[PDB]
Amino acid sequence: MQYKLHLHGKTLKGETTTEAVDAATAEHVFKHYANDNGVDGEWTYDDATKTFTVTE
Repeated sequence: MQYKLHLHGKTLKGETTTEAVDAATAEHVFKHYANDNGVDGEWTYDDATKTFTVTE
């Protein structure tokens, strides 16, 4: 299943996706991706849109 990530950092904004078995594991993948790209902030998830958000 596909899950989305919305990045809202001061130096990086946009969207990516990942294919994971469930949302909980998609979360950790995204959190790593955010971290490897210098985005550190508050995380929320919205199941209706299958979308994670990280905000700096």
